[PDB]
Amino acid sequence: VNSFSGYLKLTDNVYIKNADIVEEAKKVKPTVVVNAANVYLKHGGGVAGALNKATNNAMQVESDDYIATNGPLKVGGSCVLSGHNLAKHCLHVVGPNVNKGEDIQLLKSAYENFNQHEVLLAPLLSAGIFGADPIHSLRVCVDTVRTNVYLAVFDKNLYDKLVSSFL
Ligand SMILES: C[C@]1(Nc2ncnc3[nH]c4cc(F)ccc4c23)C[C@@H](O)C1
Ligand SMILES: [Cl-]
Repeated sequence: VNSFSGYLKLTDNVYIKNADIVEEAKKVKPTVVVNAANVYLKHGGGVAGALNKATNNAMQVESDDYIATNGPLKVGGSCVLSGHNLAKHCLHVVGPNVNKGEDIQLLKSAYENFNQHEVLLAPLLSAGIFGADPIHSLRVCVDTVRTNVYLAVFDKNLYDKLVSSFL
């Protein structure tokens, strides 16, 4: 039993809700919140901009130190950093950005990072400003993640379409 509330159950391990991931993280304080990161951990917009704003820019300060030490992530890769006031940890995961021409096949590799964590609150990778089809992202999530994932979908219209079209 966990503290996530109001989710629709899609499969044995995947759950979905129309919610603002920022507000959901603040309420649940999950062990792991996933960020829709880029390789530079520049949290300017989309989910990343919203999460970083909610940390009062502390996420960005920590991220800049991480990059100065380690260099950029790989597309499809991840790193674990602090969750600040939102979660114990933040798993920064880089899905391919279609608006940059990146290989959509890397979306499966991106979701594989979730399997290193027993339970996660997450957005759909590569959705939103990353330009991929969210219906496809949900399919890859369900077919790749084996740990327990609670997906927050900000847009109500998109949420209803994801549910109604789910096979
Ligand atoms: C992939 C999508 N991104 C989000 N998913 C979950 N929670 C979110 N909160 C946000 C706050 C913001 F200021 C900007 C984007 C998001 C966002 C779902 C769809 O709407 C684009
Ligand atoms: Cl977005």
